[PDB]
Amino acid sequence: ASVSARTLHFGTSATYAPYEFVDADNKIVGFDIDVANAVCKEMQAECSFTNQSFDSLIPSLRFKKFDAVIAGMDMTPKREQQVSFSQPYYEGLSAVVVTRKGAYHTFADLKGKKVGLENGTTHQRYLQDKQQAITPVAYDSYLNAFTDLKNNRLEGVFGDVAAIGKWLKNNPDYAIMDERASDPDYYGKGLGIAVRKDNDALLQEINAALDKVKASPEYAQMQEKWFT
Amino acid sequence: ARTLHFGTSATYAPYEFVDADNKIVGFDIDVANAVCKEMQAECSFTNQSFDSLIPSLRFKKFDAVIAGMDMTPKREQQVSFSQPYYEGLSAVVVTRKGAYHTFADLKGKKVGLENGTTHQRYLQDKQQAITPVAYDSYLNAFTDLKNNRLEGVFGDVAAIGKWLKNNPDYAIMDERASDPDYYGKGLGIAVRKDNDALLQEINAALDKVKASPEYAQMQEKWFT
Ligand SMILES: NC(=[NH2+])NCCC[C@H](N)C(=O)O
Ligand SMILES: NC(=[NH2+])NCCC[C@H](N)C(=O)O
Ligand SMILES: [Zn+2]
Ligand SMILES: [Zn+2]
Ligand SMILES: [Zn+2]
Ligand SMILES: [Zn+2]
Ligand SMILES: [Zn+2]
Ligand SMILES: [Zn+2]
Repeated sequence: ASVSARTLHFGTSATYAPYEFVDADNKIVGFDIDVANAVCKEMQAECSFTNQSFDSLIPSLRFKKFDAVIAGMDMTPKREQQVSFSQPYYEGLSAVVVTRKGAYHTFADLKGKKVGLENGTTHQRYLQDKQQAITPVAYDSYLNAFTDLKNNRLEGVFGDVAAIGKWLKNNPDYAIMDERASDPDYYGKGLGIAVRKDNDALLQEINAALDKVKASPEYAQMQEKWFT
Repeated sequence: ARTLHFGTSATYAPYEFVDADNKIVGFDIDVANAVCKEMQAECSFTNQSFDSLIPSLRFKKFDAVIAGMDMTPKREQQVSFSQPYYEGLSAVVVTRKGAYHTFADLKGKKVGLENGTTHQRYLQDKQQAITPVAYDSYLNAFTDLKNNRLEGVFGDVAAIGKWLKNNPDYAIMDERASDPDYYGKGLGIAVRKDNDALLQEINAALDKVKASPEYAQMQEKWFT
């Protein structure tokens, strides 16, 4: 007596092209969206997305506001204490600073300067722990961070290379800084889909679906589309 | 520190084949090597006919098998498979260009394939008016086709497509087979049923490999 296909409710933060972002007609799109839709199709489910701040996603997941989270989210040990992750669906990569082109080369060069980043991220934890001479400025959206960079309120913005690279396409006055951050205490954990801790049946359905999606020519094409 | 011994059948470009330097190469070779790297293991290959791989795996001749092998129900009774590492796709016949259009047109004719394959079982069960000619090796089947001893060779679209690139007198037949009862299961790495510790390591390795940009590049190398 069901009157619709099962619907899997995903939480995300659509501030982060090419992983997830909002297009011209206010629709959520990106690599993660294509992945989640493909997973839902394998599960014979419809997909629903809720867009909210990145730092609120794990808490809302735990509060049962949605079934799963996909948001370019590294499977860190800290997050693994709070949620259950799927198998990695994509690799965790190196973090970069974007600054005015030629203005900074290294983290040392940023001594005493303001660098914007997102609340709740690997990037925030890395800068706070390992680059204490730099002032981290927390935002609930990389979009506000970029605005503040362009208005000279910040000297840099620190995030995933794909996201920064994407932003740079429309901002040639800026450049990825030479020194990158790769510390494996912070970086290199794969991207995962998160579910609540006591939700193994759903998690294993998601894993079984990812096994299939990741073996598909379409999944190679998703990477080609979003990461080239 | 460790070696993983794979059994394969290097008769099936681009999955696995012998190149002009007498070395075994291909998509499956790259995948198995990547799996071995994640497991911090050396990679070793044994080359033998496709229909002997599973009996040999059970006999403990090697640890695993990778050979563009579909994960069929009949095989799962005999061995354990990893998660899929590539999709099982459509099967096609190659013939002299324009000579045949449908399986119906091949009535009472000889069509080559490897023994023990999905393609064999589909022909025998679904195209009984066609004579199956079972080979140990696709290489020999192709040779017979060029020598007019067969009317067609029946196999996976990538392998047939790859052979075609150097044989322009031939063509993929109009009617293709993708019957879900024989095709579409997905390719697996096979291990022995009582070797679940090894199976779990390979699955954990594949989880990482399949999440990698390198694995997308592998497909772009071998399938485009
Ligand atoms: N949708 C987003 N805003 N994602 C931000 C992710 C940043 C980084 N990859 C992390 O795991 O913390
Ligand atoms: N290495 C080979 N000769 N592989 C043949 C595979 C043919 C077919 N995909 C099967 O599973 O039966
Ligand atoms: Zn729900
Ligand atoms: Zn749109
Ligand atoms: Zn917040
Ligand atoms: Zn798994
Ligand atoms: Zn061995
Ligand atoms: Zn034989």
